[PDB]
Amino acid sequence: SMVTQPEAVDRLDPLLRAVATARIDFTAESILTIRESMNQRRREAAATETAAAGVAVADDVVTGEAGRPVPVRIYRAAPTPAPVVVYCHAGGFALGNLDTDHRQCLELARRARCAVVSVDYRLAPEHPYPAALHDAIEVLTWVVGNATRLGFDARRLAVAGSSAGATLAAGLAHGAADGSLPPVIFQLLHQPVLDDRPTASRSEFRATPAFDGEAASLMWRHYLAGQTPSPESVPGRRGQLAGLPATLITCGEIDPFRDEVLDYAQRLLGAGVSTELHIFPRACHGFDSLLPEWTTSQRLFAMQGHALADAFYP
Repeated sequence: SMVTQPEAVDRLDPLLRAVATARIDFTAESILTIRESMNQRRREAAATETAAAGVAVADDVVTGEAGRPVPVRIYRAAPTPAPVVVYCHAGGFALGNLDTDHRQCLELARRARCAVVSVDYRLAPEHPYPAALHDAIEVLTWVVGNATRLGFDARRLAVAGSSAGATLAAGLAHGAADGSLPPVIFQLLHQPVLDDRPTASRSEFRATPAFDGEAASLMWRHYLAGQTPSPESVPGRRGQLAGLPATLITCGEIDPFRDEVLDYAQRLLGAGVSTELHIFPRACHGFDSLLPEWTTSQRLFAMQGHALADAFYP
């Protein structure tokens, strides 16, 4: 009841305030209930979105050695061979599927003139770290290994994500930098989850609408499942950032993840990584999902499109 009532709503744009009316509950029991309602709503909305965008969409599977595939959704908005982004959706490692960030994927493909391969990674708490990261790696390897047949330019591979999906994208970026994975020329990290260690903004925004600091604590617990955090599970704990791909990193200011975003951006810059950073005013976590037509959400999409397009078409 009162626990669900959100804090800091006065600090949000009135248009966003009208829809950001509830805190999330990120307990395991609540996660099950959210999956059902969120997935039903997003399935319904995704078809309308595809009809409007004019971006070709195809669902496929990357089937693994052990006999179950990782599903993918492939978005194509450029002729073969197209530069390609491997994308991981939001959802705090516990929620979502190919419909969750469908709008974001459509916007990236169209505006950056590229292909996007969105990863339907396995979810916590049932499949904690490193399951989703393994799935993302599997998809990235498949994208590159099959680039000719799929119509991709493997020399122009970017990684991208939102929130917990950006955590996974940052893992792919690290694998490319350390030579464990094929080269990656750009990473796009929208409102990324980066650090299990508490920050001032996590405490300040303990109870903001949509996502908050209390949920962030539960999120890390479900994902780690008792494993000790390390730079491999927690990108913000990586000491040396030199050699990571050029980065676009973005976040709303009324967001528990804001400070870890700022810390990470300063460290990327300090390490000599070319970094574009934006903090969007009067916006909470998930602003572009809550109100995708809002001028601020549109400015985010346009910014992302230009960042990728400049990387892909210098």
